[PDB]
Amino acid sequence: MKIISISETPNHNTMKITLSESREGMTSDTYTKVDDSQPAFINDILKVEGVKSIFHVMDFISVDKENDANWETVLPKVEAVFE
Repeated sequence: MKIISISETPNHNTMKITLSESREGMTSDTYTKVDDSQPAFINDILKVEGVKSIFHVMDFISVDKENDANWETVLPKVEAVFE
C-alpha cells in the first residue's frame, strides 16, 4: 500500500491522506482503538504516539492527532507504517 497524497484539512488536528488501494464498500469506518478485527495497517497507525482517531472511507483515511501533538513528529511515523 502506498500514499499518493497528503494534504491539509479545514481543521488543524486532522490531515487527509489519500491511498492508492481504494475501499471495497461505500461505507465509512472510524477507528479510535486497536483490535484484531480492524485492518493491520490501521492498528499500526493508531499505536503511533499522537494519533487520536482514524476516519477511513473510499480511497483515503483522515487521521486526527492529539491537540498537544504536532504533525512534524506524528506524520513521519504515520507514513513509516506503509514502509
